[PDB]
Amino acid sequence: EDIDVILKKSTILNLDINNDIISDISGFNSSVITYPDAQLVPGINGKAIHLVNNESSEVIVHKAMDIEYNDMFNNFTVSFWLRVPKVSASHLEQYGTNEYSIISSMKKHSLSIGSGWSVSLKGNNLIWTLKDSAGEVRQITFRDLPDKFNAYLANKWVFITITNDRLSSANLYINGVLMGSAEITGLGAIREDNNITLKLDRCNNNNQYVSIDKFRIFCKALNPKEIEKLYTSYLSITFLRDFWGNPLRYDTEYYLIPVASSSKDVQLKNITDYMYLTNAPSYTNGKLNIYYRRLYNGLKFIIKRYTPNNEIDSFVKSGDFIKLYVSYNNNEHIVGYPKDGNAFNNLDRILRVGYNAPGIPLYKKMEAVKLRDLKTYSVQLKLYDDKNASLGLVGTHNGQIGNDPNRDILIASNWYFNHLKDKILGCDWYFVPTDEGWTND
Ligand SMILES: CC(=O)N[C@@H]1[C@@H](O)[C@@H](O)[C@@H](CO)O[C@@H]1O
Ligand SMILES: CC(=O)N[C@@H]1[C@@H](O)[C@@H](O)[C@@H](CO)O[C@@H]1O
Repeated sequence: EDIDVILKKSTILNLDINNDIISDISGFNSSVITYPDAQLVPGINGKAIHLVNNESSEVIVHKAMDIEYNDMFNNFTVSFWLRVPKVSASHLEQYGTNEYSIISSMKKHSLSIGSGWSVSLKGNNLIWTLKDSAGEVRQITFRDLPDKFNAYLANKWVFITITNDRLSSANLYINGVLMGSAEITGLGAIREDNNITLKLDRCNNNNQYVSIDKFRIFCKALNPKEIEKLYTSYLSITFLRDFWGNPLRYDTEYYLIPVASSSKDVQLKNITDYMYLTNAPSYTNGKLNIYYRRLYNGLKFIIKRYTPNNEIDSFVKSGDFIKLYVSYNNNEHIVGYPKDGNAFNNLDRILRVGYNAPGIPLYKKMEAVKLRDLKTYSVQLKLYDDKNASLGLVGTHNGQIGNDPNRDILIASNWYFNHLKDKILGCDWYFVPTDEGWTND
C-alpha cells in the first residue's frame, strides 16, 4: 500500500549510471551492453545517456531469464526521462515525415516485422507503438504543443510514462499528466526480441541526437497517483537546474527570464544603473504550426562563488551563497543594492549593475535557492546586506525612475516571502544558457 513499496516491487528493469558505467539495478541483473559511442551527459539527477546518429551509439539491455516473457500478455509500464532538441523549421520540412525509433524491443534483422513495443519520434510527434504476433498494431501519437517555449519535445528534460493495461488501454503521460491514450483490447500476444535497444533507428538526419535517463520497466500498469510520485521522486532539490533541466553551474553565461512573464527579457539602462523587462521578439511559422519567443537576447549573467569553502563543485546547490554579475563586452559587472540607494516606498530595493560610488557600501551577497514550484526549472535569488539580513527575493516592481518610461524594474523585496504558495510569482527566474538543442530559426 506504500506507493514507494509498490513502485519498488514492480520494477523489473532500472537502468542506472554509476561510476560512469550503465547497469540494471532492478535486482533482476539484466546485462547491459554499452557500445563505444553511447555518451554520458548531465541528467536530471546524475548523468544521462546521450545517443547520436551512428551505429556505434547504442545501449542494449539483454533481458535476464526471469523477466523474458513479462509482456507477452501482462500489463507493463515503461518510464524514462527524455530530452529532444528543438527541431528547426528547415528540419521539420526536410525530415518531418521520417519516423525513427529511439527505444525498442522489436526485432528486425530476421523476423520480417518485429512484434513488441517502441518509442519513436516523427517531426514533433512522440509515438508509442505496440504490435502483436499477428501484426496487429495499436499506437498513441502525441502531437507536441505549437509554442516551443512551453513544449515537451523542445530541448527540455521531460518525464515520460506509458502504462499498458491489456484489458483496457495504453496511456501516455508527460510530467505526470495524461496526454494520450489507446484501447489495446484486441491486441494478442506481444512477443518482442530478447533485447531492449536504445538507439536512433531509421533516422535520416545525420545530426539528430536524443538523451534518455532512468529507463525503467514496471510489471504492472501504474495508476496516476503512482506516476505522480514516480515523477516527483526524481526531482531532488539539492542541485539547482537551468532552463533545460540540467544542473545550474558557476562561471557560465545565462540569459534570465521571469517565469511569471515568460515573454520578457531583461535589459540594462546603463552601467551603475538599473535593470528592467523588455518584450522578446518572436518566431512564427503558421505553415508548420510552430512559434516561440526567441531566446538569447537581453542581458547575460554569470554566477560566481561567494566564498570557496569546502570543495569546488561546478554545480550550484540550493542554499549556496553567490555573487551575480552581468556579463557583456568581455567584462563582468556585479549586481547589488547600494546602501540607502533608491527603493520603492514599500521597500523594494532597486538593483544596480557595476555600482561603484566611493565610500558607499554595496550589498551583493546572494543565496541561490529553490523555495517553490518543484517541477519547474526555476530559481529564486535572495539578497542580503552586510549584517546578513534579508533584503528580499529578486523580482520586479512596476514604476518609473526620473523621467524614464514606466517599466517593470528589477528589485529585491521581502514581500515575496508571504506569497510562496501562489500559483505564479514574480520572484521565479529561468536561467537560460545557449545550447545546441535550441537555435532560433
Ligand atoms: C567591476 C565589478 O563589478 N567588480 C566586482 C567587485 O566590486 C566585487 O564586488 C567583487 C566581489 O567580491 O567582484 C567583482 O570583481
Ligand atoms: C536606480 C536609480 O535611482 N537610478 C537613477 C538614474 O537612472 C538617474 O536618473 C540618476 C540621476 O542622478 O539617479 C539615479 O541614479
